[PDB]
Amino acid sequence: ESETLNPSARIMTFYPTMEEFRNFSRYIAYIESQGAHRAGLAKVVPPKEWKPRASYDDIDDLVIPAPIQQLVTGQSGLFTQYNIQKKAMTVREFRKIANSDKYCTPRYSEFEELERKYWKNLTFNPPIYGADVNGTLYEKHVDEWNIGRLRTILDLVEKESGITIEGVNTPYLYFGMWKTSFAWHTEDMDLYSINYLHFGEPKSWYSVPPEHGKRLERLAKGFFPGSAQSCEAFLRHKMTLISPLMLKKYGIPFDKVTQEAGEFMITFPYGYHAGFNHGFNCAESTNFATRRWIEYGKQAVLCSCRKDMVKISMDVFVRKFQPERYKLWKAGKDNTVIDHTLPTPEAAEF
Ligand SMILES: O=C(O)C[C@H](C(=O)O)[C@H](O)C(=O)O
Ligand code: NI
Ligand SMILES: [Zn+2]
Repeated sequence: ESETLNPSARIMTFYPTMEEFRNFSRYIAYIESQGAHRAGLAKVVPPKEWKPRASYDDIDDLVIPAPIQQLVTGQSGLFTQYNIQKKAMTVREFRKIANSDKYCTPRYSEFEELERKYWKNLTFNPPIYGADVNGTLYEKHVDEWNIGRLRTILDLVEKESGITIEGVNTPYLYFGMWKTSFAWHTEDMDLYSINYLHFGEPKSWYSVPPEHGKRLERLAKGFFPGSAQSCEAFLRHKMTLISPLMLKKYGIPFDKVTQEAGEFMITFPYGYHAGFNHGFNCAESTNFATRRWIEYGKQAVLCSCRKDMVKISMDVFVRKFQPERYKLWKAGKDNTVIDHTLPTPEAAEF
């Protein structure tokens, strides 16, 4: 029944009306009822009515505390990205560096051309990424799809323990320029993410279906054996870049999509994704959960080498939503197997 919908696990695009846009968890349950999650990634275009902020002229003086210079080493479609932290700078400062002739977007015809240039010049002229900036660009009273307060069950983490994990249950802002990259990864604890591109040049995405995620890992282990030996989940370091031709070459299924200013992307539990920014832009993101995520959370394979320290205690979730399995789970005898094609239970309404 669920296998029926989006059997090609292709990236789907949604155009919710305002009535649908109002309830966040509801619409997530909906797009999953349509099989959107099978691609690991979905685009959601909000109603033209809606805007999260009246004007982005207010922000040239906002500080980016920890700009990141992205050095990329590799060849033949395989790369490792090293971060070099630069001194703080303002949005105005960043935009100036971004739009400069040294760092700006090259001229091109079709998207495929910008993409080939990206994979050709990835290792040259290392760009700067205004990344992991704590903050939101939502106006205080915007009640729809507010990344600052989506009100999903991920809230049980702060609610129960007071713990906040930056960018995960709090928002992050990402200022990009041409050729700035995000490496292949799933979210921490294999959560969902929501990504809103406030303004600027597009952000292009690659994605691998969760049902084929393990195959991408096998490949990654094979190409980076030293990293594989030192960490059980080295892709969580977010340093590993792998071109579409390489995936194609080794039969890893994947899809592409380009995100325009004013568009949302949703990534789904155990959805590997990666991509790059086209030029100067600004994106806001955080993680979130649904009931379906819980099993992913329980089974998430985490970074063992301490480079990624994000760890959420699953105990509250299993107690509250899997009471019949708590004893079993707590005693390590819970061998539930995950079906990546099933939608979250909240979609029973649909
Ligand atoms: O850019 C990154 O380093 C992570 C990325 C982002 O937040 O832009 C993430 O893929 C996501 O959107 O969930
Ligand atoms: Ni991500
Ligand atoms: Zn690690």
